[PDB]
Amino acid sequence: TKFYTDAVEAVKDIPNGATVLVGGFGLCGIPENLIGALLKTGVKELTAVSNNAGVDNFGLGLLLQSKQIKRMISSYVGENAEFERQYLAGELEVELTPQGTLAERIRAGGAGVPAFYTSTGYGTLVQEGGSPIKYNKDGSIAIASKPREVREFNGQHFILEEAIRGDFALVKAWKADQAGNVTFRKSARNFNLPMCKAAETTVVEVEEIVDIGSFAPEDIHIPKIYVHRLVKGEKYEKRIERLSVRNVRERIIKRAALEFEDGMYANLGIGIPLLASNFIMTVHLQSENGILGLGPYPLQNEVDADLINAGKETVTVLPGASYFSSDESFAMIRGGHVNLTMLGAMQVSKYGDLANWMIPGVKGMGGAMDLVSSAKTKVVVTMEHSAKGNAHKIMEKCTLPLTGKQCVNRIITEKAVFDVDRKKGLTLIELWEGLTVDDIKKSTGCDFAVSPKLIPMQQVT
Amino acid sequence: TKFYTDAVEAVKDIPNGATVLVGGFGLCGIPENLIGALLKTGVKELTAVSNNAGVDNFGLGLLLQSKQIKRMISSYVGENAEFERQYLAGELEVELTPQGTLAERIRAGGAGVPAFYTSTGYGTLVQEGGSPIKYNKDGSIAIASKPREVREFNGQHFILEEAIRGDFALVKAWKADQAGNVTFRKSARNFNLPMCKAAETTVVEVEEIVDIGSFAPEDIHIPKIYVHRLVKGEKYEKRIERLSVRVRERIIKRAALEFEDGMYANLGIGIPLLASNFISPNMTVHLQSENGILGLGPYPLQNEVDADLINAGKETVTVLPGASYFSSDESFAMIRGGHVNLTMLGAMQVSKYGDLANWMIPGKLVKGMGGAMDLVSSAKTKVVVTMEHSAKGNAHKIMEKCTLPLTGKQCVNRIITEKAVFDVDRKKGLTLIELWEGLTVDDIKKSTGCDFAVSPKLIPMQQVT
Ligand SMILES: [Cl-]
Repeated sequence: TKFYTDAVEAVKDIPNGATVLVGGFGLCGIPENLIGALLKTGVKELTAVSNNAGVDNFGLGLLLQSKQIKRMISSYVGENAEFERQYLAGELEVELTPQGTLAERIRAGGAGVPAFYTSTGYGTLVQEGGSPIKYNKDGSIAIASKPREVREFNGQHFILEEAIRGDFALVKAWKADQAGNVTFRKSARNFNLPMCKAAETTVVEVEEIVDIGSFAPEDIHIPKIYVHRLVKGEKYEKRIERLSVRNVRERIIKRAALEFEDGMYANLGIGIPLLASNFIMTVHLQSENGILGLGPYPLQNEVDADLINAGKETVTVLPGASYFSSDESFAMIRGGHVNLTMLGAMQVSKYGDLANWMIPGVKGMGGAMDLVSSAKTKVVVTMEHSAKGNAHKIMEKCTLPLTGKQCVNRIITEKAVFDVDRKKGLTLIELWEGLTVDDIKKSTGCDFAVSPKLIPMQQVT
Repeated sequence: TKFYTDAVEAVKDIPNGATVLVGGFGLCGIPENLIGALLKTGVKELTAVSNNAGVDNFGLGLLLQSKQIKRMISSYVGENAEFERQYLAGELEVELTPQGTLAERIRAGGAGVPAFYTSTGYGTLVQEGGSPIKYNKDGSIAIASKPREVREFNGQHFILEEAIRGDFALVKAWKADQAGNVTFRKSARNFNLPMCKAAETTVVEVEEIVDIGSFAPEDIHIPKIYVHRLVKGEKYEKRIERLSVRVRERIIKRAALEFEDGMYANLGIGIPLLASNFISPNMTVHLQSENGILGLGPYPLQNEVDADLINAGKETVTVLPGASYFSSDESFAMIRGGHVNLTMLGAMQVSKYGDLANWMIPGKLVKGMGGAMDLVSSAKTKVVVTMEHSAKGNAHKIMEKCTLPLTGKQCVNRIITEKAVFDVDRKKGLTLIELWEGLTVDDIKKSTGCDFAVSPKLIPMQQVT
């Protein structure tokens, strides 16, 4: 490891057109000093591999403001208006990549694995290709995504994804020792850790340099072999994107709450599912940005920029919580270790296809495709029954882009609960009291079985 | 996590024929109490996925003695004569699996990845098929391995490997908290960590159970989500397989000059490791160990000996300041990714274009390849062979084509013997660059099984000071 005092000296040899991996999830664990140094060098035409686009004026957004980025590879690019303008104008190329795929592709690039198979994205636009990566200024398509190859293993379909490597990685960490060993704080680890292993030249900024021996050797998150250049960051702003401090929907929330079992591991999406946790039993909440054991929103003095949920909100953790990297988080999710994934949806098909990431009128799929990728995890959709004008949301075939094929196991609406089977279809198992089966029939765009043991829809006390 | 007070209760439902992942590297980080519990249940016809099989009379070796294992999936037999015997005799099935492949296939099994590509094993019996899985009584092959698919990426050839999962995993860890989070000590982590993630039911034995809060949340090695059953081990013997307590010299003193300041190196048993003793205090070289250590130091004094800290040769070792520990999947990610600068190792044969044979002699040496196929798998890592020039009877070790099974094709960059140093080009062959003083080129021609170029700048063989 070579130590630098001046962040610019550490990045001055990045050539124009370089591929650069940039750590962070939202504004959590972003290499703000190294980004600042690139603003000074003015290096341009970059391909940035970055999970998100920061915000307009921070993180990766700063490099968009200066027009130093040509292309991005990312999983979710919302909350950045500059990004949107450039992309729509044909000034920016963008490959939206499932978050778990992004993490594993980066890992593969550090591990000597050129390609691997994953369930994530099978049956979606990721597999099919053809999505706009770049527009022209007149609104025509300049560059479209390529398909992914499909192969069956053990009776299930998977797609082939290839390793990502960079010329450089810009990584944020918490502490380094004088040998160059590095550690990460709370949920700021995320993509920083795997990105440390996947570039020709890795540049790490830390908040503090400590004596050799300050770490237990077992608790070094990134060994020095991966840390080519190290700089102590001059300034840390501790910016917080979303400061979070402590009837149709309530009906859904109060039924969704009854899906929780004692000892359960769950991942809860933004909105109704997370609100359902307030009504919970020991239930361990997982966060795809690398947390197990999420707790309630903080009191003001518990607020910490290094600890957010997947919705980018400030959060807390409970006793016996753990933190881990984005590649590890999605290994946990893709391997079916989470018992229950609960999420919102725009549409669900008769056999359990899910559309919940794109409305043709673009932000990216985030971790949604990974979350529904394993048959071992129960996937429960919580949504209002029908859209505007009693337009069907549950129907024969989705009309909106798929998150996953045949992946939903249960649907909870304000009117009904359905069990879903890939081969057998839908079964109505609960019915909001007062409603009839014919009411459900009129608000549902496909047939369903009615359970002999049908009951009024349950509500958490 | 479900907690148990009796190890047998934790494992009573393993059925005959089950596939069981078993933690450990030699005798380091082995689940000795869970192995004891299986001795009591008598479960049989197992397929045991484990790097090694302990020693004859400890670790997984105990389950070979009791004939409870049908097939081993392993990287190296090591110093277990009974393992070696049962395999050669046709009593035991063994899939000799490159150690980094083993580790990655297990990781894949926990991570939702059914298959992936690796260069490890390309151009060898692993890729080609024909690795003996079961022998006949007469030494012919009853069951041969099947070929692995080959695919080219980025101008290099790779092979397809498939995920490994178990019905059960038997894992040794150091501490668990009352929530079921688990940590590992020193180099006892090895395969235990990825095996935790890759079975239908994971059973972890620990030395201590501690309060929730005993761990920093950043420093939990295996989060509780992976730990289905937890027991505190009743007995820990802290056994040590190999107590190492603090012309060949010519090879060692030349090999010592391969070291550069700042270098990361992986040094094989024997000559390469002995060369590290001649590294100047003015130079910084960091030694990596494939069982999950970075920063190996000298052999320990008695009071420094620790059963949780051994090198790849299974010798008790120490570490230097600023060392780190990591799992076997991470260790081989480090190696296959080309992060190590120098791999130095011995060989039985090397071809003129850099093919290496160092793992098998049909009907004689059948212990496995360990991590050697992985260690020579990256074009970013320099590979130096250190070996005696000729074999018994002046039989050639350097030749046009190896006669023994390959560890790797066109992977060696330099050969150091007591007589010569050769640079190796995969297209142009060998160039004699140094010659031991007193020897002539004809001396080399007589003791070498192929032709070679002689450098215009040939110098006498150098020796470290
Ligand atoms: Cl070994």
